[PDB]
Amino acid sequence: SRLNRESVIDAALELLNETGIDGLTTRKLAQKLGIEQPTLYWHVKNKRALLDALAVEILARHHDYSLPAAGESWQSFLRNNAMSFRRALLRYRDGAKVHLGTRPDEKQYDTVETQLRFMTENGFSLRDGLYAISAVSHFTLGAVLEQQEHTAALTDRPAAPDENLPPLLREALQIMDSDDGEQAFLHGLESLIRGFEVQLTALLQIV
Amino acid sequence: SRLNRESVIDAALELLNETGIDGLTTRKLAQKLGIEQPTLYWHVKNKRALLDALAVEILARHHDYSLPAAGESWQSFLRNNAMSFRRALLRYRDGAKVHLGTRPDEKQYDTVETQLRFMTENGFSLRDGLYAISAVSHFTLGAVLEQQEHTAALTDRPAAPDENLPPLLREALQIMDSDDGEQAFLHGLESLIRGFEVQLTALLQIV
Ligand SMILES: CN(C)[C@@H]1C(O)=C(C(N)=O)C(=O)[C@@]2(O)C(O)=C3C(=O)c4c(O)ccc(Cl)c4[C@@](C)(O)[C@H]3C[C@@H]12
Ligand SMILES: CN(C)[C@@H]1C(O)=C(C(N)=O)C(=O)[C@@]2(O)C(O)=C3C(=O)c4c(O)ccc(Cl)c4[C@@](C)(O)[C@H]3C[C@@H]12
Ligand SMILES: [Cl-]
Ligand SMILES: [Cl-]
Ligand SMILES: [Cl-]
Ligand SMILES: [Cl-]
Ligand SMILES: [Cl-]
Ligand SMILES: [Cl-]
Ligand code: NI
Ligand code: NI
Repeated sequence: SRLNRESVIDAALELLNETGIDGLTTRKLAQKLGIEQPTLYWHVKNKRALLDALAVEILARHHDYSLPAAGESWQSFLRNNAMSFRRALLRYRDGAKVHLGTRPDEKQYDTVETQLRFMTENGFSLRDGLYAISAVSHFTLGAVLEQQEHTAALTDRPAAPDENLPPLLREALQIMDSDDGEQAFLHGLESLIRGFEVQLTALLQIV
Repeated sequence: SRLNRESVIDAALELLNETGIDGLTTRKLAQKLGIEQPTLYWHVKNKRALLDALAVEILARHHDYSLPAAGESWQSFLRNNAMSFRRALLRYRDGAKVHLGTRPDEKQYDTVETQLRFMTENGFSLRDGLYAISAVSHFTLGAVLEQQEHTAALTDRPAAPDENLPPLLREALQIMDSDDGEQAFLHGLESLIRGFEVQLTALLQIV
């Protein structure tokens, strides 16, 4: 196989879809690529370095809404950015777990600087803007992680007795399982944005 | 060692603090307890069953604010409940990762039924109430997971060059690292609650 960076990342992503993050080993990546391990080591020093790389590439390839359009409202940008982030995390098995614990890579520096600058231009202090942005990121990841781990653990876990369930919980579980979490996610996103908006527009009023 | 359920859970929790969730094996739990594996197997069939159990016990022991006080506002309850959930998740190394993908256990059924009933009593439809509650849970877990995995991965990961950082990102990173994520978390929580409140009070107005 070719072993440029781009090839290795392709094979690692496919492998991730087949095995999830705990099955994503250096030994299995070597087998997928048709090489011995010492050969892989020249290219990929360890699991951490691979995962860091994957975290960036997943967004570089599938996170299309990383920047505000010309004249777009801050509220609209957060909306579009959260939905793009969610789609990119959901594209790969354990995608959100691959993101977790990263911080912006050099390759994302200008992107992430512009996001923060754009909030300050719309009235936010840096710290308030950052808190808004972070809250969107946290909420989005928590929702995707719950969905994805729920899915992967509902194989190991046997049944769920619809018999001794109390009535609202029974109904809540039907609701929750009726889609991919998308509606719950979108409803929450709107709440979060409006909340911010109240905060910003208050200024020094007690609110 | 004694091998009642409570003992096994104690030793598993200590082990979790020492090794994190990926180091929490059946073989190491046997060593900690001074027994052979076949002995442990009689008591604990697999890693999944152990983790499910841990997820419940962590909350049973440290999540004190699971129910509304007498006459407490819905907004106040969500606030107190989110802060209690966060504290309980943060008490153990990888605690939030141990929660992830679970769903309410029989032992929590009445607790979780009362939470949902209490929201419907305050004006929420069941589905709106559930969405609010879920958004709090998701946001809380995302914040705790980012904190905790950031911490555990900032050992494997070498430095972060304060040199070529753009100015707002440099400052945002100083801000973020200034505490445990608590302030960012609390600020976001308030936004989320106010958002809900706008939604509820709108009824059928366009809002
Ligand atoms: C999902 N969205 C809000 C953000 C986004 O669109 C990103 C992107 N590359 O386009 C991010 O890197 C983000 O998805 C992302 O991952 C960010 C993030 O990790 C982060 C951390 O950990 C620490 C400090 C900062 Cl300043 C950031 C931060 C704010 O830049 C966020 C940005 C989000
Ligand atoms: C953090 N807090 C909001 C909740 C809470 O206090 C719980 C608790 N046992 O006291 C939960 O189990 C929760 O922390 C928790 O874990 C819940 C949760 O997993 C969940 C899932 O997965 C599916 C359906 C339902 Cl109806 C629930 C659910 C709403 O009951 C939540 C409740 C939250
Ligand atoms: Cl080739
Ligand atoms: Cl090559
Ligand atoms: Cl500029
Ligand atoms: Cl003993
Ligand atoms: Cl015993
Ligand atoms: Cl009742
Ligand atoms: Ni991130
Ligand atoms: Ni849960």
